Amino acid sequence: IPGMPTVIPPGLTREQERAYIVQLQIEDLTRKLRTGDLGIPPPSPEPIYNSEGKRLNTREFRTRKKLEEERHNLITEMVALNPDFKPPADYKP
Repeated sequence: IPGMPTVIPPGLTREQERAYIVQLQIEDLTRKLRTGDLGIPPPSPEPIYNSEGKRLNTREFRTRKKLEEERHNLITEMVALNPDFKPPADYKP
């Protein structure tokens, strides 16, 4: 079983159709940042530390940094796609 598909609702225009999927991904990236331990497994670069020997780059750190980046780019894409869309307060164009 390949898994559950993502379904774009019918009757939408082409623009609204790209908007839907981008908006659905934004909500999805936000949900991951707001919930769950991202330290969990989904590759491993050289470790990096502060002055106390505490590791700075972990799965949890790199992943979160990565999702935050992706969410930011998506929000940027949405703005180009939807002039009437207003980015969240935390957004910084």
